[PDB]
Parts: sequence; structure tokens; C-alpha cells
Amino acid sequence: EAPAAVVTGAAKRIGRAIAVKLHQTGYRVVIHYHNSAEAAVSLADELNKERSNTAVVCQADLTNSNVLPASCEEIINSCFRAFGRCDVLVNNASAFYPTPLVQGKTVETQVAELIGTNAIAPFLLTMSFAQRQSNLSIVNLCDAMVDQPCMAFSLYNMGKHALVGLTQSAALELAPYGIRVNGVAPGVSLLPVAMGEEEKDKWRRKVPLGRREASAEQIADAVIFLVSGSAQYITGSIIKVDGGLSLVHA
Amino acid sequence: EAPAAVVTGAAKRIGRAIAVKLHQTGYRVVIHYHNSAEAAVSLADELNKERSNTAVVCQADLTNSNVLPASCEEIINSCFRAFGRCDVLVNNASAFYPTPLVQGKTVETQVAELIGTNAIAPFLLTMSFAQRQKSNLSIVNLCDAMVDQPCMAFSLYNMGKHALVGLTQSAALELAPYGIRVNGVAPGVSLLPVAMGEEEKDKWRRKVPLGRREASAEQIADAVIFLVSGSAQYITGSIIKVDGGLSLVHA
Amino acid sequence: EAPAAVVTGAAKRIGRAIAVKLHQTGYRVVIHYHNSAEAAVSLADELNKERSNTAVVCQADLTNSNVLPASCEEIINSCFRAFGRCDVLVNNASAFYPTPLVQGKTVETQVAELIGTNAIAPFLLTMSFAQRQSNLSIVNLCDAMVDQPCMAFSLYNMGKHALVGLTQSAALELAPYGIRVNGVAPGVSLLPVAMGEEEKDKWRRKVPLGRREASAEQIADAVIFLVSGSAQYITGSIIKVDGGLSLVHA
Amino acid sequence: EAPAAVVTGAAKRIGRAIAVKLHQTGYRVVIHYHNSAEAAVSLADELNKERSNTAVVCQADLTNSNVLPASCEEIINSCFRAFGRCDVLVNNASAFYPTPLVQGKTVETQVAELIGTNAIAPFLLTMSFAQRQNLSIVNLCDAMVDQPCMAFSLYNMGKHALVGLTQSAALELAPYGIRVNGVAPGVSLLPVAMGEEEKDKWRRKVPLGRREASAEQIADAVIFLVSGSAQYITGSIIKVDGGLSLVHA
Ligand SMILES: NC(=O)c1ccc[n+]([C@@H]2O[C@H](COP(=O)([O-])OP(=O)(O)OC[C@H]3O[C@@H](n4cnc5c(N)ncnc54)[C@H](OP(=O)(O)O)[C@@H]3O)[C@@H](O)[C@H]2O)c1
Ligand SMILES: NC(=O)c1ccc[n+]([C@@H]2O[C@H](COP(=O)([O-])OP(=O)(O)OC[C@H]3O[C@@H](n4cnc5c(N)ncnc54)[C@H](OP(=O)(O)O)[C@@H]3O)[C@@H](O)[C@H]2O)c1
Ligand SMILES: NC(=O)c1ccc[n+]([C@@H]2O[C@H](COP(=O)([O-])OP(=O)(O)OC[C@H]3O[C@@H](n4cnc5c(N)ncnc54)[C@H](OP(=O)(O)O)[C@@H]3O)[C@@H](O)[C@H]2O)c1
Ligand SMILES: NC(=O)c1ccc[n+]([C@@H]2O[C@H](COP(=O)([O-])OP(=O)(O)OC[C@H]3O[C@@H](n4cnc5c(N)ncnc54)[C@H](OP(=O)(O)O)[C@@H]3O)[C@@H](O)[C@H]2O)c1
Ligand SMILES: Cc1ccc(-c2c[nH]c3nc(N)nc(N)c23)cc1
Ligand SMILES: Cc1ccc(-c2c[nH]c3nc(N)nc(N)c23)cc1
Ligand SMILES: Cc1ccc(-c2c[nH]c3nc(N)nc(N)c23)cc1
Ligand SMILES: Cc1ccc(-c2c[nH]c3nc(N)nc(N)c23)cc1
Repeated sequence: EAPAAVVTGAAKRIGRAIAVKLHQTGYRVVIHYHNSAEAAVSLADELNKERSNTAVVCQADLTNSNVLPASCEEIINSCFRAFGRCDVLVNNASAFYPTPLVQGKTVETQVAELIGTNAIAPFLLTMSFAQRQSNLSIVNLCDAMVDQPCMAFSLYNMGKHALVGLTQSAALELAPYGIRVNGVAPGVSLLPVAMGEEEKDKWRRKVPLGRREASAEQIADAVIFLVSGSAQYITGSIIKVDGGLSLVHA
Repeated sequence: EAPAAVVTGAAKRIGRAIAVKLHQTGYRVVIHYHNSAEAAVSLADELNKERSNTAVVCQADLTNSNVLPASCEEIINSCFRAFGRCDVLVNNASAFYPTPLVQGKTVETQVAELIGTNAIAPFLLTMSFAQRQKSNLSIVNLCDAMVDQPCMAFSLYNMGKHALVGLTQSAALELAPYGIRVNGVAPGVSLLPVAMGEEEKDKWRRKVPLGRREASAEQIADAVIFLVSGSAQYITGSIIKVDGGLSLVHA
Repeated sequence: EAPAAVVTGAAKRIGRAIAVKLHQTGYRVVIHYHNSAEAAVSLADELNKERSNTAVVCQADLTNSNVLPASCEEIINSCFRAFGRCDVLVNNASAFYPTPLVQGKTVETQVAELIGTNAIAPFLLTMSFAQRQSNLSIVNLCDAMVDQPCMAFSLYNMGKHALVGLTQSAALELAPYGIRVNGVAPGVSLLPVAMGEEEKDKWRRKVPLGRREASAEQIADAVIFLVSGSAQYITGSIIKVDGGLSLVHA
Repeated sequence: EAPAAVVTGAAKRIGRAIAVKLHQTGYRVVIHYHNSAEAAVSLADELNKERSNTAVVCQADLTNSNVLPASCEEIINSCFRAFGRCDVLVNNASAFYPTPLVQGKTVETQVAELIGTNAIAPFLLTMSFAQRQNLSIVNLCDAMVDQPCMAFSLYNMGKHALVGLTQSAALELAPYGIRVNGVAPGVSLLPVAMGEEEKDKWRRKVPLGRREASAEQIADAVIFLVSGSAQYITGSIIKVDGGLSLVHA
């Protein structure tokens, strides 16, 4: 039997790269999406052309709310329904935008989105993944710049720190069940679609190794290592994939 | 004129000790509390008997909800209402209980409480504190020295304390241009839980390299007083461990 | 043209397992050793039987002294002399013994040995590696327990801390030359030969992931990853390979 | 009776400020120096003028060598000879200069100087301090240790080893009641020769006030750690950096 993976936010960019690589490695994949239905299905179409019935899609909002646990549980269930098993969870989906401390979503909607997508949904999915249970692991997409954060990104930063705490707490607690829990921390990978090109080059120029961003594939490579048999003793570890960026003083 | 401080969860234990020491240092204090009304009033009474009109209490639930921001705004506004200023914010109030990943409150209530008290309310109180300014302004967040060696089955609590580390850093960076410093104090083992039995308390005490005992509430409060003082005017974004070496001890 | 790697302290245990996996991956190897002459030459024989002329030994004391730079330069030179190139350096050789602060070598010898092997030698080998110069990289064998250190191991812990600093500084400074510098940090792996059984078992019981020590091969797997094409954007990272041990409170 | 402190590299700048504040707090002080004899002596004369018989000087090279353990024992012993006790050790003296990985001092002299001053000497002074016993040690660290100066490998290795010492010694000496902590400046007093335009570059990076820490601000954090108000604090390194270490590239 082929193992199975859930990748959240898998329609585009890094999540897509991660789904594609797991599938190339032999996984069957659940492609979760929120708004990008068309892109999710076109990826599944591409993956299912390669190997029939090895990719499904799954829709969910991962904003925190009264129904988030049920949604998270259904994401995990959808993998069991499609493939009869769930070997790997990749927590990739993530809201990202500024939340200034001093001055139209309300602040509490921003808390729900930023803290839900980056921390609470990962926790709930982690609970469901472990409950519903080999080489089992979870990989959380973290952020190499958590200790030198973007200015005015308090909530996003809080959510990523919380995700580090989850990675550690879950590694500790799930080790007796054979479930490893690790992270991959990009620095500058694919820049935001909205960022202007000048500003993109400014960030690229900061990176010591090659003065460029990481491709989505290079991030996906670290995920693939972490879920592999070459990482069977690794839990609680967060691998930076940042080209030295986090080492560069102001 | 005397400066003023808000201390969250200040009715008892470490919060009380911080309020008392701020008061002994010359601050007027807002003693925030949630359920411990009697202890909070008893504190304010003692402080006002020492110096009249220098302590008031302020009730608020710091669970996350759509009204938590107005509740946090009101906490800061109660300092200005009582004392005409707000110089210091200490984020001490904290929910703390296990949330096992594999198996009472709904999980969304646990999230609301553990993440709300430990991170969201500090963030909203920071926003409000900063917004109301309009000097030695600072914020001290009560953190946790065992954050990278966490208590088994305390996921949400640990997430909340990690998030608070991130707020401390993010706010230190962002509020520095306003002259608001933001720091943290990280206890290891201090006052053990009221409900813990003596035998269990001793097991923890025996782990502590420095004196095989927990930190007094006062010793925690001392590090808070340092960070608010003029002796710490260049310190921002620092979290001081107050743990007798506990976090250095391997399994 | 097959790449070439120097592995220090490669006669035995983790260093051995690293040299073996590097060789299996296609590398030619310099098997550095200090006192383990017989195991070193025996390992070279093993590997050379598999592919002729793909392993040589190189003897050197890595204690700090006025001649250590020359010795380090020679180790690198020995890789060029055997194979015409040097693509990978693995800093594995390491002295390890207690140096109590309060009361049969002298303290300056203990300093030279512990700080030399764990920090100075890696620094000088890094200099000579870079000076002599693609997928070039350096992997430093660190320690996951560096912030929860063994009692009365000050000098050793100082050495491994210094080694983290080197990893970071070297990643930063060598990134313009295309040389990546990373680390692998074991917790409990192969236990001391001189340690007694009951004590070995006490340490095993502490490891959340499986209640056992890492094999030398599990440690080598992480080295192999960091030198590979799948780690091309990775520099300045230290991967814990510790089964969750560093997450466990006292 | 008055407690006593050894401050290494105390003739100038941050070490001087530390020695003065310790003295203002009631400590008798050993002012260690290497080359700056004239400044160490004028400091001693200043402090003895304030209160008689409360400052002495001690010359020593803290470069690593065969004789460094004896030199470090002598510094401690000199505190006992002058004052009958040694309550506080402040490891401040520090060599600092670039050591590029790719290219008069040989590289082994740089190793001896950079690693000796920043790490080995603190280690030897710590053993001597402890062997002779509110006792504490404060080590001067560096807030920028994880975002290091380009081409300062050996220096950075030295300061990292110092963090390790701080932690290892905190753990091991806790049973004797000796606390061991650090103060980590980011940008404090800039090099004497540095052009203002270069100094200002650094000052502008500092979120809190867009200026460097005074030596006195660094000293304040030392005074807190040695005090009765830090009685439970061991193995802690306090950044005194105006938020510099939180600033991304
Ligand atoms: N890009 C970088 O340079 C970088 C740097 C540091 C860290 N990271 C981390 O690496 C991961 C991938 O980054 P990325 O740049 O590829 O991410 P991204 O494009 O910002 O977002 C990934 C996906 O997250 C999903 N998402 C957003 N809000 C959601 C919600 N409320 N509910 C459910 N799904 C939601 C979206 O799915 P739909 O499109 O289907 O709505 C989106 O496509 C993230 O965790 C990120 O924080 C990335
Ligand atoms: N004690 C330790 O050894 C230790 C260890 C590590 C970290 N710390 C940190 O140091 C701080 C103080 O510790 P502690 O042991 O003194 O704390 P605590 O006794 O557990 O709780 C402090 C106060 O938190 C308030 N609180 C709890 N839930 C709340 C809610 N939903 N809304 C508003 N307030 C709420 C309570 O106020 P009421 O009583 O009025 O309801 C309580 O009195 C905490 O942040 C803690 O995490 C302590
Ligand atoms: N084993 C673990 O659990 C563990 C835990 C954490 C970190 N690590 C790190 O992983 C690496 C490998 O660990 P290990 O247990 O396999 O190492 P080890 O057996 O203790 O030492 C490996 C080799 O280092 C060489 N060595 C010692 N002193 C030397 C000197 N003065 N000059 C040159 N070489 C010298 C020895 O070579 P000869 O035998 O040829 O004399 C020895 O065989 C080390 O860096 C270690 O610190 C290991
Ligand atoms: N200035 C900063 O911004 C900054 C930033 C980060 C960390 N720090 C740390 O804070 C501490 C004080 O900094 P600073 O700028 O005031 O230091 P500094 O002026 O660079 O050096 C202080 C003293 O160290 C002594 N020293 C140098 N080499 C020595 C040797 N071989 N043996 C004995 N003593 C030696 C010198 O004593 P003599 O003059 O008597 O020869 C010198 O005056 C240092 O530990 C430093 O690394 C400072
Ligand atoms: C220059 C730049 C811009 C964004 C990001 C990024 C970090 N975390 C992120 N998380 C998400 N969900 N999207 C992102 N685009 C980022 C990193 C560097
Ligand atoms: C042995 C022991 C027991 C509890 C605590 C504790 C950590 N964080 C905490 N946070 C709160 N709000 N209360 C607590 N009691 C703790 C630490 C060590
Ligand atoms: C129970 C135990 C005993 C030793 C080691 C070990 C740490 N670092 C080490 N470094 C070297 N060069 N050899 C080792 N054997 C170790 C780890 C756990
Ligand atoms: C712009 C600048 C220049 C030097 C220093 C400094 C760091 N560590 C140091 N250590 C010593 N012994 N001296 C120093 N002068 C420094 C910090 C910022």
C-alpha cells in the first residue's frame, strides 16, 4: 500500500510544491484549499493523470471559530475515506498580513485568521491525526525570521511562535505513539504576489547564499527529508531553509 | 506625581507580590482580577491604608471573545480614570491546565482561555496601553522558563506562552520609537499550584540547582521591578529567566 | 568525476558510519584518525575493496597547539593529494571527559584537547578547506544537549558552543563562495565504551522517541542530507537528531 | 564588612564603569588591566580618594598560554590579599578583531588571544574563584552572538564558549551558592577611532533611542545581577541592546 499525506493550503506556491514532491515520492495526497478551488482541482487532475486515484481535494476555512475542530477532524477523515490511512500531515496553510499595534477586518477577526491558520488549526489537525491512528509524522511550516520579525506583524509572529511551541509539545507527547513532529522554517522563499518587484530584489539581496529566494521545491525538499526513513530519529526539530538570512545582523 | 501601573491577575500569588512591590516602590496600582474579588479588595484595602487613594481593583475576564478588546481597553482606561496616567503594564494573568492531544470544557473554550489569557489579552492590553499614550513607560510580560522543555500534555498553554514571547519581541521592536520598552520575566518553579500535594511539590523543588526550592513570589517580583526601573532604560525585548538554573538541567 | 570528503575521527563509531555512508553515496573519503590506526586502515581496506582507490587514511592529533594549523592544512592537502579535490568536510573528531570546576592531565592540556578538537581544529580545517578551493559543504557534529549540559563538563560544553558559533560565522562568511556550513546535533547516540550497562539503560529510558539511543547510521543519514542536492539552500542550520531528548524537562 | 569584586579589563570603557558602580554600591574592587596601567592607576586613586583602602590594581595578560592558569589564580588571590574575601567576579576583558577565514599575528596567536580573553580566562578565573570559597560571577557576553560580525569567527566562537561557561558553571556551582550570569550588550561604547559617520550607521539601527548603550547602562545590569534582588537568578544572560538583536537584515 502507498502511504497518504494531508497538505494544507496545497493549491499554490509552497504547499503545491510540497504536495507534488510527496506524490512523486509515492504518497497519495489530500490537497486542502480554502479559496483556490480551481487551482486545487487542476493539481489533482495533474497528479491523477500520473497515477489514478492518488489525489483528492478537501475544502475548509482554517480561521478559528466554533466549527474549526469539526472542520479539522473532517480534513483528517477525508484522507482516511479516500485512502484508508493517514501517514503524514503537513501544516502549511497560513494567513499573513500586518496588524499594527498603534493606529476593515476587526482585530478579533485578525486574531481568528492569523492565530487560527498558523497555530490553532495545526493543533486541532494534530489532535485529529493522532486520535485516528509505519512512519508517521507531522511537518509544520514555520518561519526562520521568528526572532527578527517583520515590523507591525505581531499577530502573525505570535501565531508562528505558537506553532514552534506546538511542534515541541506535540513531538514530546506523541513520541510514544511513534508519530514524529518537526518543522521547516523558510526565510525568503516565494515572495508575495502583491509585493512590488523593487522590494522583492531588496529582500533577495539580503540572502548570503546566492542573493536569491528559496524556490518552493527547496522548501519541499526539507519536508521530504523530514517525512522519510532518513529522519526516523528526528522529532522536535525545526530545519531552517533560509540561505543564511537569519544570521545577517541589521 | 506618582506613576501608575496595571497588574493583571493581581489578587494573589505572583501578581499580588508584583503589585505590592510596585506599590512599595511608589506606584499607584490597578489590581485586575477575574474571580478573586475578595482577595483583590483585601489587597487594595491594605495598600490604601499604607497610602490613601493609591490602589483600585478592576474586574475582567481575559478569555478570548469578540469583546475582549473592549475589556482590555477598559482595563487601561480604568488606570487613567483612577490615576490620570498609565506608566506600566504587567501581563501576569494566566490560565494553566492540561489539554491532552489524545484522549468538561469544549476545546474551543480551552483555546479561548489558554491562548486568550496568555497571549491575546496581553496583545490587546499592549495595543490599548500604547494607544492611550499621550517618562519611563514599559510593559513586563510574565513568561515561562520551561517553554522549550514543556510540561507533558500542556500544548495549548505552551503555545500561549510561546506566542507571548513573540508579542514581547514584536512589541519591543514596534513600540521602541514611542519610548515604550517591552520585556519579560520567566519563572521556572515559583509558587506551586494550591492543589498540588506536598510530596509532588518536593519532587519539583528537588530539581532546582540553586537551593532545591521554588522561587518566592517576591523574587519574581524583584525582576519585574528591575525591568520597570531606570536601571533598565536601555533594555527592551529581553526575557529574564528567574529559575534557579532549572532550565539548564537535563532529563 | 566522484566528489571527495574528509571525515575527522572516522575510524570508529559515528565518524565511521559517516564515512561509510558518504562512500556508499559516491564519495571518495579521507579517513582521519588519531590513535585508532588499525580500525582506520581496516575501514579504508573495506571501502577500497568496494571501489579501488576511493579511501585513504590520514593520521593527526587535533589537540590545540602551535602546529595545529599545519596539521589541519595537511589533512586537507591529503584529500587533494589523494583525489584532486575536496568537496565535503565533516568535523566529527571530539574529546569528551569531565573537567570539574572545584576539586591526570594539566588543565592547560584539557583546554587544548577539549577546545582544540571540538572548536579550534574545526575552525582551522574550515580555513584550509576554503583557502584551497559544485556542491561544497561543511557539516559540524554538534550536541543537542548544549543548553542542558552534562554536569562538570564545562570545557567540553564550551567547545561545542564555540562550534555552534563557528557554524554560524562560517555559513555567513563562506556563502559568497558557494560553501554551505551546517551541523548535526546528536542527543544520546552510541554510548561511551567505558560507561557501565545500568547507566546506559538509564539514558536510553529518557528518550521519548523509542527509549533508545540513535544508531550511528541515523546520525549519518542527517549528514548525507545536508551535503546533498536536497539541502542546497540550507546553510547555518543545525539539525537535532535526538529523539526528542532536549525537550524533556528535569 | 564590605564585600569585594574582581573586574577584568577595568581600566577603561565598560569595565571601568562596572568597577565604579560596584564601588559606589559598597564593594572594594580589584581593577585588573593588561596594557592600560596609567588609566587603571588613576581609577584606583580616584576610588581610594572616595574611600581609603578600597581599590587595588592587578596586571595580567589573559591570552591563553601555559601560564594562564597561574595568572588567573593570582588575580583571585590578589583580591583575598587586599580584602580578605572575594564575593564577585566580573569577566569583562576582551580581545576583539577580525579573523577572516580566507586570505603580523599568526593564527595561533589570534586563537590564544580571542579564545583566551573571551572564554578560557573566564573559565580559569571561575575555577579559582570557586576553589577559594551572595557570591556571583557576571560574564560580559554579546547580544549579537547569533547574527555575528562578518569575518569575526574566532571572537564569536569565544563569546559562544562564554555562554556555555555561564550555563555550565551556573549548574555546577549552584550547590555552593555561587550564581553565574551574563550581561549581553549589543552596541555600547563604540571603538575610539571609529568615524562618526560609521558610528551613526550603527546607532541608527537601534530601535530604542537610535543610540548605543552607555557603559553605565551596561553596568546597571551587572549591579542588578550581583544584588540581593537577583538571588534566584542563575544561568541567565540579560541582553542590554535597545532591541538591536530583534532587527532583521
Ligand atoms: N513564502 C515565504 O517566503 C515564506 C517565508 C516564511 C515562512 N513561510 C511559511 O511557509 C508556508 C507557505 O508559505 P506560502 O508563502 O506558500 O503561503 P501563502 O501563499 O501565504 O498561503 C498558503 C495558503 O494558505 C491558505 N490559507 C490562507 N488563509 C487561510 C484560511 N483562512 N483557511 C484555510 N487556508 C488558508 C491559502 O489557501 P487558498 O489559496 O486555497 O485560499 C493559501 O493559498 C506558510 O506556513 C508560511 O508562513 C513562507
Ligand atoms: N507559578 C509558577 O511557578 C510559574 C511558573 C512559570 C510561569 N509562571 C507565570 O507567572 C505568572 C503568575 O503565576 P501564578 O502561578 O501566580 O498564576 P496563577 O495563580 O495560575 O494565575 C494568576 C491569575 O490568573 C488569573 N486568570 C486566570 N484565568 C483568567 C481569565 N480567564 N481571565 C482573567 N484572569 C484570569 C486569575 O485571577 P483570579 O484568581 O482573579 O480569577 C489568577 O489569580 C503567570 O503568567 C504564570 O504563567 C508561573
Ligand atoms: N555519542 C553521542 O551520543 C554523541 C552525543 C552528542 C554529540 N556527539 C558528537 O558526535 C560526534 C561523534 O561522537 P562519537 O561518540 O562517535 O565520538 P567519540 O567516539 O567520543 O570520538 C570520535 C573520535 O574523535 C577522535 N579524537 C578524540 N580526541 C582526538 C584528538 N586529540 N585528535 C584527533 N582525534 C581525536 C578519536 O579518534 P581515534 O579513535 O582515532 O583516537 C575518536 O575515535 C562527536 O563530535 C560528538 O561530540 C555524540
Ligand atoms: N563595546 C561594545 O559595544 C560591546 C558590544 C558587545 C559586547 N561587549 C562586551 O563587553 C565587554 C566590554 O566591552 P568594551 O568595548 O568596553 O571592551 P574593550 O574596550 O574592547 O576591551 C576591554 C579591555 O579588555 C582588555 N584586554 C584586551 N586584550 C586583553 C588581554 N590579552 N589580556 C587582558 N586583558 C585584555 C583590555 O585591557 P587593557 O586596556 O588594560 O589592555 C581592554 O581595555 C567585552 O567583554 C565585550 O566583548 C561590548
Ligand atoms: C519578503 C517576504 C514576504 C513574505 C514572507 C512570508 C513569511 N511568512 C509568510 N507566510 C505566508 N503565509 N506568506 C508569506 N508570503 C510569508 C517572507 C518574506
Ligand atoms: C511544578 C509547576 C507547576 C506549575 C507551574 C506553572 C507554569 N506556568 C504556570 N502558569 C500559571 N498560570 N500557573 C502555574 N501554576 C504555572 C510551573 C511548575
Ligand atoms: C550518556 C552519554 C554519554 C556521552 C554522550 C556524548 C555527548 N557528547 C559526546 N561527545 C563525544 N566526543 N563522545 C561522546 N560519547 C559524547 C552522550 C550521552
Ligand atoms: C560597531 C561595533 C563595534 C564593536 C562592538 C564590540 C562588540 N564586541 C566587542 N567586544 C570588545 N571586546 N570590544 C568591542 N568594541 C566590541 C560592537 C559594535
